[PDB]
Formats: sequence, structure tokens, C-alpha cells
Amino acid sequence: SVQARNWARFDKGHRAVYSKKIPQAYNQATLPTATALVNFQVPMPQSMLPTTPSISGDLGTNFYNCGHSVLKISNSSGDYLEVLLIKTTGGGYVFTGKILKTTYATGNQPTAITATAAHYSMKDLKVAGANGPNMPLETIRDIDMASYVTIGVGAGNGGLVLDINITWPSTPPTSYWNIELEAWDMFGNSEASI
Amino acid sequence: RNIQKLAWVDKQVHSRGSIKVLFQGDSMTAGYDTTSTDRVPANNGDWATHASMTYPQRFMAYLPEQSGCSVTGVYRAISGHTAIQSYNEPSWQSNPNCDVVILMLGLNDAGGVAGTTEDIYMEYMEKLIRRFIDWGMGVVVQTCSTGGQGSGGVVANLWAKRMRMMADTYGCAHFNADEVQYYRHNGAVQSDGGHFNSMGYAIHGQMLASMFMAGGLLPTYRPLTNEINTWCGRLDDSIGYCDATGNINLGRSDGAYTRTKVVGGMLANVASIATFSFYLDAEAAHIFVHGSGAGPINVLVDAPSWWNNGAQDYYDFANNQSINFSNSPQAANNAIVDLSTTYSADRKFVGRILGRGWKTLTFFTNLQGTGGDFYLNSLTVQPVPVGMSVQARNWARFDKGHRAVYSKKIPQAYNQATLPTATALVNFQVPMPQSMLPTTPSISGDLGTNFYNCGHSVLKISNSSGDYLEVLLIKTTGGGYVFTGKILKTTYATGNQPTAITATAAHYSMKDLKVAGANGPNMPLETIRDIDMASYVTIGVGAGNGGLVLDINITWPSTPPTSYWNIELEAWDMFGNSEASI
Amino acid sequence: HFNSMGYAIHGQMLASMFMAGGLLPTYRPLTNEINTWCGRLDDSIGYCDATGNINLGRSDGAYTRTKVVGGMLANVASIATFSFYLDAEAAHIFVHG
Amino acid sequence: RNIQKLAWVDKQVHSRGSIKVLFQGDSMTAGYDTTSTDRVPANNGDWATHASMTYPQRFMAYLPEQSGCSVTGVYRAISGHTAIQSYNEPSWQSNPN
Repeated sequence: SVQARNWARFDKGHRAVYSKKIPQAYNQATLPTATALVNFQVPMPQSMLPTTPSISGDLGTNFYNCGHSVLKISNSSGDYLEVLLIKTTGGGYVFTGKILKTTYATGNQPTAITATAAHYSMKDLKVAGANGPNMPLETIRDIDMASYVTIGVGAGNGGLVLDINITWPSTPPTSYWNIELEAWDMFGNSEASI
Repeated sequence: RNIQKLAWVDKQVHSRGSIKVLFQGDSMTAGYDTTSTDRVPANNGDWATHASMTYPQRFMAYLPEQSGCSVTGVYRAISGHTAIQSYNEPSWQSNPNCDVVILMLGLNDAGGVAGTTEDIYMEYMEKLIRRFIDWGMGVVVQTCSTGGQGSGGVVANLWAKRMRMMADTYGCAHFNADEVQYYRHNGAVQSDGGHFNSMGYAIHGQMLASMFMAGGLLPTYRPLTNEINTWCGRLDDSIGYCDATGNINLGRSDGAYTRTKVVGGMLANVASIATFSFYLDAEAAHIFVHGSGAGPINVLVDAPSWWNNGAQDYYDFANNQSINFSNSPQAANNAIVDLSTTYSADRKFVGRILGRGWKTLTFFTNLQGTGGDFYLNSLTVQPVPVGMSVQARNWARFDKGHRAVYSKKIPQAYNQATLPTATALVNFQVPMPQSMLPTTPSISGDLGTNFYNCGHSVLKISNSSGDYLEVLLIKTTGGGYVFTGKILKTTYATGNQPTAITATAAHYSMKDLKVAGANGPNMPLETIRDIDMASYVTIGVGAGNGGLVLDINITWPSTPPTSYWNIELEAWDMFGNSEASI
Repeated sequence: HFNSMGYAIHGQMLASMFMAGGLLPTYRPLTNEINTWCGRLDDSIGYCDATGNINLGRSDGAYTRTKVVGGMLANVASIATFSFYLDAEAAHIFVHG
Repeated sequence: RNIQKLAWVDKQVHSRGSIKVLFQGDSMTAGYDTTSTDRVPANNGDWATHASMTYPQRFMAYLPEQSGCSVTGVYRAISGHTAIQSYNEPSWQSNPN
């Protein structure tokens, strides 16, 4: 149990891991083509959120009000990439991704890994009255996984996400990627909560 | 009398019997729909146009399908009717000769229809309950099922809650009808502000039948709160098992992958339906199965999977969803059991069920009788956080899970009265983690060839000498079941680093702790079996029913170092997952 | 015997049982995570609109799929209370507000 | 009758109604406090000094605040009293309504 987040005490939590496979391994009747990992959106973890932004300030300026998350990337080629997503600069909502451990050579290591805090936009699955008079009665809405807006640029009600941008020195390697975002979280926390 | 009749009805539901059901209520019971074009002309004694499927109609088509209990219904529902009107209806003064009455009134009573007050509503609902009991019918009282997910019918539902508590005096079973659309899209299930469409009424009837099969009629029923491993024929106060077709083989065999040895089986070339019904007391639950067989096994978990006339496109969006939009896209029903003979002994991740309410898990083979066999050895329903719920493994979405760690000490530190000797770590067997399993091997291929169908696990090894070894266990080659162990971080020197670390996927063999009749005639009655931790067979070489394991082989360049090792296998897993499930 | 604070605690817990629906025989203590909103009716969490001005209106501006925006209007004193029996030693409280 | 009245009371609690509450019991119900200085002189038909806030007093100040249901209470609590004494109390033989 956490009394106050990022308070004067050590908050005992677990290691919440956000796992995704690029390309997906579910129901692939044929072998998917190897893809380049240059951009993906992972939900913003709890440790990265500001504590009392109205009082202690937001991550835009007070870049200490956030914590860190570890981005562990591995591919079917055996290449591993451990990235420390931490905010070193203010003035924006960009987390500096420092590579901790990588099996890539220095000329093959990604040049810059950027984690940008953002909110998903909301989209209408079925606008009210789309099928006819009062069908549906109300608009059926969903989060737009393709539309996300950087914090400060605009407001989105789809949830806090990280726009992870991986910049490669040469053409991006293509493989079957395993993406894990490791960060501290409250035990069994469903959503990162400010 | 009401309790005895409800007990008889429950036994009929769980014994493939027959029940005559009285559907008494207002427009919501009648299936009122005057807004959409998915209507049928006024029937069943009502004046108002009805949706193409009403809740009683779906109940009568659904309960026999999922439980085998034949259901015949009598309609006593008129749109706009109140408790006072229902009690004094000239055509409803006769006994309909039913077994159970499902009574839902109060939406019109709260509106003051027929001069109805709260006291009048209470008195006449009590009178209706007494009259129904006097007619030999068990009474199931419903709260006012309305639209808006709590935004409407507030007074009606307050009166309904008071009526439900009053009906507790008469031992009446209850169905919280107001929460049947709580985790759904309102637009997908409503025709107007307070009335459902065909799909909404279908959902209501299906949840009512789910309460019937779950044992919710019984006063000893308890909603499912924690992970449960249930099998065919298991009797619990939380999960109600129904053999709808009456042909599920509750035979005991050592070929089962469970310790209960119940092999509950759907024979080939016959249509078998096994359904598990329960109230999920959580926002989500992961569904796991220990099942094997050759012919297609079909699992239906949520509403649009059982009935959908396709009258509206949006009827498909009427499955249970997460309440919050944040990082939770529209949920589609995905309940698949992968019948790969490679992983037949292994647990299969069926999918997730969303929402708090009455759930039915329908396991059925080919309904036309042209399919093969399936053995439903055990079913696991594990309530999970809704953000941790996985719809489909390794799908187009980011699945939020935790970091499951398999920890072992070589040598063990437990009950070591003397200091154990330092041992060399060259070979150990760790259970195969979830991230390393193939996704839909029957469709997307197994790890033997499609070496992408697996994920990676990190093997973190540390010893009492301070030497650390972080190994990425990942499959880089096909043609076998060998995972290439790439050393990520090690405190060893380059000449001291292990030359090759190999993780081989394998199954434990099963061994007999006590063969049947070992101690004498019929002692023990049955063979007591266990997994053989010393005997494991590589996948493809042979079949083992002891569980998916990794045969970790560490090759050292020189004589293997001897120390006190701490072995941790880090990998992604579903929150609280007990077993890696394909 | 309690002091003033102990008796205050006892009375407050008694009122909590009253508002939670603990008088009802169908009440169940809260055992797992629940996402409840204003106006939601559960056998575990009892919602009370103390001031009677919590807006149970439906709007797409809500951050939940239930669209209940249960709202405390500006310049008016609004009190929304949720009462339940916590069947655990601790619980994390989260709000979408 | 008890179940019907409890249902009515629950609806009043959850509907901003009004309930008249009888607080019957021993020193713990009366709010006995003869040890601390946080006391008030013996009131509510009891002989013993009471704490500055008793459980019934906090209940009557708390339930209307958190649920909107007005609460008026009748005190039938005397310190040191038992069930036999409470049943045969000369002043408690009348209906407190």
C-alpha cells in the first residue's frame, strides 16, 4: 500500500512490464515479414508520471517530478537493447532514452531513442444515429490507437502513452521484435495514475 | 414452497430436465422496441412493437442450448404495465401452470403509471410474489433493467432493490437485471433511452440463463473471486457446470493432464456442449483450459458469440468491454483453444472475459456431428485486473503483464543443517515461461520451424562468488526446439564466460508415485501419478504430460566453476498466471 | 471504554455500514478491484449523494465507458460518498476525475 | 417486520430521507468516559461522565453529512446496564417512536 506517491518513504511495488511483439505472433497463419522497429506506442508506466503536478509542477519543466522506465527490446536475431527511458531535459515532454546494454555494435546501436509522453485521441466506433434514427442511441466511442497527441500540444482522453522513436544510424534492421517496458508500479495497478 | 420450487428448478437446469417459465413484467420483459427497424409486430399479449429477439425468447432459446434443460415460456408482459396493473389484469388471474416466474416490474411504477406510489408498488409486488408462489411457481425477482447504465430508472431501481429485499422474506431468487449492460456500449444495446434493442434483450436473457446455470438460484451461491481450476462434473458454489448434450464423458483416466483424472470428453462425430456458468466478481478474467483432441473445439464467452441476427452492425460491439477508455480499445470476443498435439498436455490460454456479471463459458464441438473429439480436463478462470487482461496473445496490441521470475538456488538453501558443497552449474531444468510459448501453433506454426512464434526470456544467474550472468534466451534458428542463449551482462572474463548456453524446450515425463494395486488388491484403488522431474523429453522427440520446461545447458570453456548459484528466469507473463499457457 | 475519538470512529463506521448497504442481507464486502461511478448500484459499494446535486448525466466528455459524468457543480457544495466493507488489509484508491 | 423496516431504513439512507434512530446499550453506547479530561457532564439519561463525542452523537452528525439522510436519535444507554436491566428499565418501557 502506497500512502503518498514519491513521498519521504520507500514505496514497495512490483515491476509492471508492458510486453508487445512486433510483428504480432497471434493467429499468424503465414510467417509475418520482418519489420523495422523505429516507432511504437507503449502505455506510459506509473513510475514516469508526475507526482502532484498542480503543486510540484509537471514534467514539462520540473523534469524531476517523473521517474524512470527501462525499455528492454529483443529480436529474433538475438539482438538485445536495454534502454533507460529517463527525462534529462525540460521544456517539453520528451524522455531521453539512454542505452544501457545492447548486443549491437557501436556503429549499429540506435543513435537516439526518444520516449515522448502523449495521450491517445478518442474516436467514434459508431456515431449516434449512424445506422438510422436513434441507431445507436448514443455514440459508441473508443481510444484511437493511431491518433496520439504530445502533452502540451493537445488534449487526449485515450490514456497516457509513450511515443517511442528509435533512430538508427543506417537502414533500420528488420527482425521479429520483443518489446518490454519495465517500470515500477503499485501492486496490481491497472492504469498509471497521477 | 418458493425455496422448494426454486431448488427443483435448479436441479432441472443442472440435470437436463424441463422447466416451464413465466415471464412477468413490463415493456422490458415484453421486449419493447418502437425505435429501431429490428422489430417484430406486437405479439405475446402486448400492444407494443417488439424487438426481433426479446429477453424471454433468448432465454428460452439459450437455456436449453447451454444446459440441456428444455424451457417453455408463458408471456405475461405488457408494455407500460405496473405491479398494480399486472396483479389486476383480467387475463392474468388464472394460473399459467409454470414452474418459475421471472418478475421484473417497477420502471413504469416509478413514473406514477396507474397512480402507483412506492407503497403501492411494494404492496402489489409482494401480492404478485405471493400469488406466484401459491400457483406453485418459484419466484425470481429482477431489478429494473433499464438503459443508460445507472443514468435512468433511479427511482425504479430503488423500488426494485426494496422489492428484492422484501422478496428475500419469501426466499425468492434474484437477478440484478440493471447491471446486464453495465460493461457494454449503450448505443450497441439500446433501442431508445430505456429499452433495449434485440441484442440488448438477448444479452439480458443470456445473463439470466447464466445465473440459472451458475447456481445463482441457490442461496449458497458465491461469485467467483479468485483463480479456480474446475473440471467437467465439478460441483462448486461459484461455477455451475452444465452438460447440455448429456454426452460429456466424466470418466477417470490416467491420460488426463489433471490430478482429478476427470477427462470430461466430447466424443468424436457427436455434438457435445459443456458450459460453465458463474458470476465474475472482477472486471476481467483470464480463461485457461487443459484440453486435448483432434476435432474443432469452439468456445463462446460473451453475448454476440451466442446469438446475433446481424440486424445492426453495432450488435457486434455489444460484448463486455472495459469501463475506462484509457489504452483499452474495443474488445472483440476471442476464445480459442489450440489443439496442437505438440502441446496437448499443456495449458491453453482461451482468452479473456470482461466485466462484472454472470458469465457462461460454452465449450462445444462440431454441432453438426461431423467433428472429432475434445477432452476438457480442466478449466481455469482467473480474475485479473482489466488492464492486465489479454484478449489475444501476441496480437496487434500491447499486452500488459508482469515479470514472472522463476527462482531456484543451486544448491538449495532450505534445511541445510550442514553447509552444502559448492556445485557446478552446467545443467538445470526451469519451467518454460509464458513469453516463450508459440501463439496459435496450429495456425501460426510451432517454434520448430516458425522460430518467431516465440518470445524471449532472460536468464539471470548469480553465485555466492559475486559472479553474475545475464543470458537472453531467444530462438534464432529453426528445425528444432533449442533457444539460443546470448549472454547480455556477465562479470566473468571473456575466457571465463560460458561458451554456449542452450535452452531446450521439453516436457516432463509422468511417473507413478503408487501404481494401482501396488500395496495389495485394490490398494491403491487408482494409480497415483506425478511429474518425473528427472525425466524430460525434448519437444518433437516425444510427448510428456508433466509440463513445458526448458533444459538449460551451460557449456564452460574450462572446468565449470563451483559456487552457490542463484538462478532467476525473467520473462513476460499474464498477471498472476499459474502456468505458461499456449 | 473509548475516548471521544474512539466513539467517533465507532459511529463513523456504523454510518459507513449504513451507507454501504450493510443493512441489506445481500451485501458483500469488497474483495477485488472495482471501478465504480456515481450512481452505480453494487452489493459491495454503497453510493450516497449526500447533497442531492451530483449530476448523473451522460456525456461523451466523460473518461469512462459508462459516460456517467457524476458532477459537482461549481459554486455549490456537493458531497459524494462511497461506502463499503474492505475485506483486505489495504486498498489503493484511484479516481478518474 | 424487522426486514421490512430495515429495508425502509436502507432506502432512506440511500435516498436522502430521514430516520429516527434508537441508541440502546451500555456505557459504550452512552459514550462513557471518566478517565480523560475530554469529557462532558452526564447527559442522555446516563449517570456517568461522557466523552465530548459519543458514538451515537457522531453517528447523528455523520450519517446526514455523508448520505444526506437526516438522523434524529433517542438515547437509551446507561453506563453499567445489562440486557436484564435494559429490558426492565422503568423509563424505557414506552415506545420511543
